[PDB]
Amino acid sequence: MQLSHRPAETGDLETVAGFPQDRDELFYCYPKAIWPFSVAQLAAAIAERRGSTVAVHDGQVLGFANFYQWQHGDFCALGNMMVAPAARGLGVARYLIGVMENLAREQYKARLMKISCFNANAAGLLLYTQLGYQPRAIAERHDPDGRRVALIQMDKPLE
Ligand SMILES: CC(=O)OCC1=C(C(=O)O)N2C(=O)[C@@H](NC(=O)Cc3cccs3)[C@H]2SC1
Repeated sequence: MQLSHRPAETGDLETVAGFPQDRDELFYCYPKAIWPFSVAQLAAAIAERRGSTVAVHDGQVLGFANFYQWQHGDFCALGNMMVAPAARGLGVARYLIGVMENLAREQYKARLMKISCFNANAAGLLLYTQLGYQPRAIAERHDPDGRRVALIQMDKPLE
Protein backbone atom coordinates (compact mmCIF):
# COMPACT_ATOMS: atom_id res chain seq x y z
CA MET A 1 0.00 0.00 0.00
CA GLN A 2 1.15 3.50 -1.03
CA LEU A 3 -1.11 5.28 1.58
CA SER A 4 -1.52 9.00 2.26
CA HIS A 5 -3.74 10.95 4.60
CA ARG A 6 -5.53 14.27 4.97
CA PRO A 7 -8.30 15.84 7.01
CA ALA A 8 -11.74 14.50 6.29
CA GLU A 9 -13.87 16.59 3.93
CA THR A 10 -17.56 16.88 3.20
CA GLY A 11 -17.05 15.00 -0.01
CA ASP A 12 -15.66 11.95 1.83
CA LEU A 13 -18.66 11.44 4.13
CA GLU A 14 -20.80 9.38 1.82
CA THR A 15 -17.87 7.04 1.28
CA VAL A 16 -16.93 6.71 4.89
CA ALA A 17 -20.54 6.24 5.99
CA GLY A 18 -20.56 3.21 3.62
CA PHE A 19 -17.83 1.41 5.55
CA PRO A 20 -19.68 -0.32 8.44
CA GLN A 21 -21.26 -3.46 6.90
CA ASP A 22 -23.59 -4.41 9.68
CA ARG A 23 -24.93 -3.40 13.08
CA ASP A 24 -21.96 -5.06 14.89
CA GLU A 25 -19.37 -3.21 12.86
CA LEU A 26 -21.25 0.02 13.45
CA PHE A 27 -21.42 -0.57 17.22
CA TYR A 28 -17.75 -1.38 17.41
CA CYS A 29 -16.73 1.92 15.78
CA TYR A 30 -19.49 4.25 16.90
CA PRO A 31 -21.59 2.77 19.68
CA LYS A 32 -23.87 5.86 19.96
CA ALA A 33 -24.84 5.54 16.29
CA ILE A 34 -28.04 3.91 15.23
CA TRP A 35 -28.28 1.56 12.27
CA PRO A 36 -28.53 2.36 9.45
CA PHE A 37 -25.61 4.69 9.46
CA SER A 38 -25.89 7.97 7.55
CA VAL A 39 -23.87 10.92 6.46
CA ALA A 40 -25.79 13.05 9.04
CA GLN A 41 -24.69 10.74 11.89
CA LEU A 42 -21.11 10.80 10.61
CA ALA A 43 -21.13 14.57 10.23
CA ALA A 44 -22.46 15.04 13.76
CA ALA A 45 -19.55 13.00 15.12
CA ILE A 46 -17.05 14.94 13.14
CA ALA A 47 -18.52 18.19 14.45
CA GLU A 48 -18.22 17.21 18.04
CA ARG A 49 -14.82 15.50 17.67
CA ARG A 50 -11.33 16.35 16.64
CA GLY A 51 -8.76 15.10 14.21
CA SER A 52 -11.04 13.45 11.67
CA THR A 53 -8.68 12.05 9.09
CA VAL A 54 -8.96 9.87 6.04
CA ALA A 55 -6.45 7.44 4.62
CA VAL A 56 -6.19 7.40 0.82
CA HIS A 57 -4.76 4.87 -1.61
CA ASP A 58 -4.92 5.07 -5.42
CA GLY A 59 -7.54 7.81 -5.28
CA GLN A 60 -9.81 5.87 -2.89
CA VAL A 61 -10.67 6.82 0.66
CA LEU A 62 -10.04 3.53 2.54
CA GLY A 63 -10.01 4.57 6.10
CA PHE A 64 -11.23 7.07 8.70
CA ALA A 65 -10.54 7.88 12.32
CA ASN A 66 -10.82 10.67 14.82
CA PHE A 67 -10.48 11.53 18.54
CA TYR A 68 -13.52 11.34 20.80
CA GLN A 69 -11.57 12.67 23.73
CA TRP A 70 -8.51 14.86 23.77
CA GLN A 71 -6.71 16.50 26.73
CA HIS A 72 -3.77 18.69 25.80
CA GLY A 73 -0.47 17.57 27.43
CA ASP A 74 -2.15 14.31 28.50
CA PHE A 75 -3.85 11.99 26.08
CA CYS A 76 -6.16 11.45 23.20
CA ALA A 77 -8.71 8.69 22.71
CA LEU A 78 -9.12 7.22 19.25
CA GLY A 79 -12.61 6.91 17.90
CA ASN A 80 -14.65 6.06 14.78
CA MET A 81 -11.99 3.76 13.35
CA MET A 82 -13.52 2.55 10.03
CA VAL A 83 -11.95 0.78 7.07
CA ALA A 84 -13.40 0.13 3.68
CA PRO A 85 -14.68 -3.46 3.35
CA ALA A 86 -12.50 -4.16 0.25
CA ALA A 87 -9.36 -3.08 2.16
CA ARG A 88 -9.65 -4.96 5.48
CA GLY A 89 -6.47 -6.61 6.77
CA LEU A 90 -4.15 -4.70 4.38
CA GLY A 91 -2.64 -2.28 6.88
CA VAL A 92 -5.00 0.68 6.57
CA ALA A 93 -5.99 0.70 10.22
CA ARG A 94 -2.37 0.27 11.30
CA TYR A 95 -1.40 3.18 9.04
CA LEU A 96 -4.10 5.49 10.30
CA ILE A 97 -3.47 4.59 13.94
CA GLY A 98 0.12 5.66 13.34
CA VAL A 99 -1.03 8.87 11.77
CA MET A 100 -3.36 9.57 14.74
CA GLU A 101 -0.53 8.80 17.24
CA ASN A 102 1.63 11.38 15.50
CA LEU A 103 -1.22 13.83 15.48
CA ALA A 104 -1.89 13.31 19.22
CA ARG A 105 1.82 13.82 19.97
CA GLU A 106 2.36 16.82 17.77
CA GLN A 107 -0.89 18.76 18.02
CA TYR A 108 -2.12 17.75 21.52
CA LYS A 109 1.23 17.04 23.25
CA ALA A 110 -0.30 13.76 24.34
CA ARG A 111 1.80 11.29 26.28
CA LEU A 112 -0.68 8.49 25.87
CA MET A 113 -3.21 7.20 23.35
CA LYS A 114 -6.27 5.43 24.72
CA ILE A 115 -8.25 2.95 22.61
CA SER A 116 -11.42 1.21 23.77
CA CYS A 117 -12.37 -1.95 21.99
CA PHE A 118 -15.47 -4.09 22.39
CA ASN A 119 -14.91 -7.64 23.41
CA ALA A 120 -16.44 -9.21 20.31
CA ASN A 121 -14.02 -7.34 18.03
CA ALA A 122 -11.14 -9.83 18.10
CA ALA A 123 -9.50 -8.34 15.04
CA GLY A 124 -9.30 -4.92 16.77
CA LEU A 125 -8.05 -6.42 19.98
CA LEU A 126 -5.30 -8.25 18.17
CA LEU A 127 -4.28 -5.25 16.06
CA TYR A 128 -4.08 -2.85 18.93
CA THR A 129 -2.05 -5.46 20.82
CA GLN A 130 0.29 -5.79 17.87
CA LEU A 131 0.62 -1.97 17.86
CA GLY A 132 1.80 -1.99 21.50
CA TYR A 133 -1.48 -1.13 23.24
CA GLN A 134 -1.97 -2.85 26.62
CA PRO A 135 -5.28 -3.62 28.37
CA ARG A 136 -5.93 -1.53 31.45
CA ALA A 137 -9.51 -2.07 32.47
CA ILE A 138 -12.82 -3.61 31.42
CA ALA A 139 -16.06 -1.68 31.56
CA GLU A 140 -19.58 -2.97 31.26
CA ARG A 141 -21.59 -1.49 28.46
CA HIS A 142 -24.76 -2.44 26.67
CA ASP A 143 -25.37 -3.17 23.00
CA PRO A 144 -28.46 -2.08 20.99
CA ASP A 145 -30.31 -5.17 22.11
CA GLY A 146 -29.73 -4.37 25.72
CA ARG A 147 -27.18 -7.12 26.03
CA ARG A 148 -24.12 -6.71 28.28
CA VAL A 149 -20.80 -6.36 26.49
CA ALA A 150 -17.28 -5.73 27.84
CA LEU A 151 -15.42 -2.68 26.71
CA ILE A 152 -11.67 -3.31 26.92
CA GLN A 153 -9.91 -0.10 27.66
CA MET A 154 -6.31 -0.12 26.34
CA ASP A 155 -3.53 2.44 26.16
CA LYS A 156 -0.06 3.06 24.86
CA PRO A 157 2.51 5.65 25.68
CA LEU A 158 3.45 7.89 22.72
CA GLU A 159 6.98 9.21 23.54
C1 LIG B 1 -11.43 2.72 18.13
C2 LIG B 1 -12.90 2.86 17.90
O1 LIG B 1 -13.44 2.89 16.82
O2 LIG B 1 -13.65 2.96 19.13
C3 LIG B 1 -15.14 3.20 19.05
C4 LIG B 1 -15.54 3.73 20.38
C5 LIG B 1 -16.01 4.97 20.52
C6 LIG B 1 -16.37 5.90 19.38
O3 LIG B 1 -17.57 6.26 19.27
O4 LIG B 1 -15.47 6.32 18.64
N1 LIG B 1 -16.24 5.45 21.83
C7 LIG B 1 -16.83 6.53 22.44
O5 LIG B 1 -17.20 7.58 21.98
C8 LIG B 1 -16.84 5.80 23.81
N2 LIG B 1 -18.21 5.51 24.26
C9 LIG B 1 -18.62 4.88 25.40
O6 LIG B 1 -17.85 4.32 26.18
C10 LIG B 1 -20.12 5.03 25.70
C11 LIG B 1 -21.04 3.85 25.40
C12 LIG B 1 -22.43 3.75 25.67
C13 LIG B 1 -22.96 2.48 25.28
C14 LIG B 1 -22.00 1.69 24.78
S1 LIG B 1 -20.45 2.41 24.75
C15 LIG B 1 -15.90 4.77 23.08
S2 LIG B 1 -16.39 3.05 22.95
C16 LIG B 1 -15.35 2.76 21.52
